[PDB]
Order: sequence, then structure tokens, then C-alpha cells
Amino acid sequence: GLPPGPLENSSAKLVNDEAHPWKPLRPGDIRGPCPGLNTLASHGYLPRNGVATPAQIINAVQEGFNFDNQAAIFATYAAHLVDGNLITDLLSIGRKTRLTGPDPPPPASVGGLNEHGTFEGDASMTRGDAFFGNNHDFNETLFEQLVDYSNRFGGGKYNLTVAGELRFKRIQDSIATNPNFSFVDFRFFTAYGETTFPANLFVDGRRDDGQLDMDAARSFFQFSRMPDDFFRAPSPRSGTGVEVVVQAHPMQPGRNVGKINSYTVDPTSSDFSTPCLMYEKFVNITVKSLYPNPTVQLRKALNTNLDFLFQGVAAGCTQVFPYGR
Ligand code: HEM
Ligand SMILES: *[C@@H]1O[C@H](CO)[C@@H](O)[C@H](O)[C@H]1NC(C)=O
Ligand SMILES: *[C@@H]1O[C@H](CO)[C@@H](O)[C@H](O)[C@H]1NC(C)=O
Ligand SMILES: *[C@@H]1O[C@H](CO)[C@@H](O)[C@H](O)[C@H]1NC(C)=O
Ligand SMILES: *[C@@H]1O[C@H](CO)[C@@H](O)[C@H](O)[C@H]1NC(C)=O
Ligand SMILES: *[C@@H]1O[C@H](CO)[C@@H](O)[C@H](O)[C@H]1NC(C)=O
Ligand SMILES: [Cl-]
Ligand SMILES: [Mg+2]
Repeated sequence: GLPPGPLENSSAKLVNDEAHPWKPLRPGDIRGPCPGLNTLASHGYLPRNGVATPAQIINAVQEGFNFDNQAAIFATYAAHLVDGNLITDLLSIGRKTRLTGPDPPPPASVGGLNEHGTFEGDASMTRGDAFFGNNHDFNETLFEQLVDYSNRFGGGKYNLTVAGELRFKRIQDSIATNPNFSFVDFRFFTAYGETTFPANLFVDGRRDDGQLDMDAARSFFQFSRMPDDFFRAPSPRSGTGVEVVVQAHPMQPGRNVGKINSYTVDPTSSDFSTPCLMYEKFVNITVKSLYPNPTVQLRKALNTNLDFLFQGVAAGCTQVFPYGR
């Protein structure tokens, strides 16, 4: 199917409703590193087993949280290109699963959102770096640090000021302890945007005040559960206020170089001054390296999904064509 369009009616409304009750996980149900998608699956906005099509994902993030259409399209097709099965049109929101169907040849992994270094990456707020053994499960110690930062910088609530301080703390902790820490290109962008999402999308839409309480935060981050009577945001949004987060502690993209405390700036990386380069490298390097010489049906599926990806790219960038026109 085609990428869904924007919501026809984007008002705040009850999304924890009779048709979308929270249910616990059944054996085989998949949850991953994204509390948004996890919550949508656990309320039946997505299939409850955590395997979905790109169209299902885009519809769910819009309907359940009022995620904006362009952001939804870019994120979903990016994730699907690197982590999903392009023939079956299925993506796991967590671990690799036989439920996404017969795999393409190596080097494509079809690893789901749990695949480290494609979409998922280091210095997540409530998930540990892959180097430490688990990049997807809720981590209580890290959440308690989020609570502490909310107490210190947000009067007990999570807001953009808290995001700015916590984003930097997690980067500095990974620099100090993860000798494989990578913070370039696609991850450099998503790591900043994601810190705004709890303030923009987990705050009840009747308030929309950017101040997320810790009971709601835990419900989403740990239990994939909307608060009782949760209303979605009152208009479409994703990363608004990311400038506040960056401004708090501006960083350059880089990586540790096989040792702790060796953060080395990467001049080949995109940064916020070159957003089109982030798109071009994602396609020319990341996607192309997974599918260097695709067969007929895969080449077609790649080109279709790459066209959809480009719909999510901000105006002013030129589309690139790794497999011709
Ligand atoms: C539109 C499709 C979406 C996809 C494919 C997606 C995928 C992901 C992935 C792979 C991560 C892991 C990045 C990392 O920390 O390593 C992530 C993080 C995150 N996503 Fe999503 N996401 C989407 C939409 C949303 C929405 C709508 C929300 C909120 C309603 C949300 C909230 C978050 C948050 C808070 C994190 C950071 C978790 C943390 O650092 O502890 N995402 N997302
Ligand atoms: C849009 O949705 C809101 C909340 O569900 C509702 O009050 C309003 O009547 C809707 N608008 C239309 C034109 O149906
Ligand atoms: C280490 O970093 C490289 C990229 O620099 C990545 O491919 C690899 O998966 C990382 N592994 C872990 C466990 O962090
Ligand atoms: C959670 O994160 C902490 C702090 O980085 C880490 O020491 C711990 O091993 C992680 N995992 C669990 C299961 O607590
Ligand atoms: C975060 O909350 C604190 C305490 O209420 C406040 O000083 C700060 O201005 C807030 N920041 C935002 C962006 O709301
Ligand atoms: C991506 O590849 C296209 C040719 O298909 C080229 O014009 C463009 O400059 C490349 N961009 C990067 C960042 O490599
Ligand atoms: Cl929209
Ligand atoms: Mg991560």
C-alpha cells in the first residue's frame, strides 16, 4: 500500500478507549526499543504481536499519538528499509523473527528494530547501549536517572530542559564507558529528536504543556501502557523543541575509537547543518550496503520504498537513486 496521508481530523481525543485496551504480552509478542510503537502494539493500534506493515505503523502513530505525517513516513520507511522485509512488507518492532517471512540474502539482516547500528543506537534514555548486552529492554536504573534529571531540571516533570541535560549525560556516560560508542549520521539526528517525544507526545493532549509526569512516563517507557483516560496530542507533531535540547549542550558527530574516552569527531558525518546529506548517506551507503546487487523483485521493492522514504524528506533535498530510475 501507499503511505497513508495526514489525519482528516487531528483534534485531541481519547485514545485509551474501548476499542484499544491495554493487554499484557502473550508468548511470542514482540516489543522493542521504541516506547511509542510498543504502546501502540499493546493497545492494538498495531498488531499485538509487534509485527506490522509500514502503512499500519504510519496509521497507528498518527491515530494513537498524533505523530505528524512527514515524520511518520520518514521514520517508518527508514526503519523498514534497514530492518524490515521488503518482499513481505513486514517489520518487527523488536527482535528478529521468522514472522517477517523468508529472508533476503546477506548482508541484509532483516533484524527488526532491535538491530543495532541501523536505526537503533547508543545513548538511549531508558535502554542500554548494545555493547552492554541489551539495547531494547526497559532499564530501571536508567529510568531512575531520568526521574532524577526530571527532579533536578523539570520540577519533577520531564520537559525540554530535562531532555537537554539528560541527552548530554547519556552521551558523556557512553563516551566514558562504551569503547564502541557511535554517534554519527542517522543516530546523531534521531538521538536528539527522540528526547522531545515524551514532552510532545506522551503529555495528555488536553494539557499539551510539555510537562510529562513520572507516573505517565513509567507507564509508557516500562509497560507500553497509556494512562487511564489518555488523550492524544491536540495537533500533529514530532520533534518540536529539539533546538532547545541541542542548544543546551551542542555536540559534534563522532565515535569512540576502540577505547573509552576517545571521542573523535567524524567530518564525513552529516550534522544539523547538512540534513540532506543525512538522507543521501542513508540511501547511498546504509541501504545500498545491505542490498548491493538485488535481484529483480527486491530491486523493485527497494525502489518503491525509497520513493516513499523521499516523501518524508523535508523540502529542498534532491532524491537519490542507488538502483537507477
Ligand atoms: C513512526 C515510526 C517510529 C519508528 C519506526 C520508531 C523507532 C524507534 C527506534 C528504533 C528507536 C530506538 C532508538 C534508540 O534509542 O536507540 C526509537 C526510540 C524512541 N521512540 Fe520511536 N519510532 C517511531 C515513532 C515514535 C513515536 C510516535 C513515539 C512517541 C509517541 C516514539 C517515541 C520514542 C522514544 C521516546 C524513543 C527513545 C527511547 C529511549 O531513548 O529510551 N517513537 N524509536
Ligand atoms: C473531530 O474530532 C473531535 C474529537 O473526536 C470531534 O469533537 C469533532 O466533532 C470532530 N470533527 C468532525 C468534523 O467530525
Ligand atoms: C560496534 O560499532 C560498530 C560500528 O562502529 C557496529 O557495527 C557494531 O555493531 C557495534 N557493536 C556493539 C555491540 O556496539
Ligand atoms: C541497566 O543500566 C545500568 C546502568 O548503565 C547497567 O549497569 C545495568 O547492567 C543495566 N541492566 C540491568 C538489567 O539493570
Ligand atoms: C522545565 O521545568 C522547569 C521547572 O518547572 C522550568 O524551570 C523550565 O523552564 C521547564 N522547561 C520547559 C521547556 O518547559
Ligand atoms: C548519492 O549517489 C548519487 C548518485 O546516485 C550522487 O549524485 C550523490 O552525490 C550521492 N551522495 C552521497 C552523499 O554520496
Ligand atoms: Cl501530519
Ligand atoms: Mg538505543
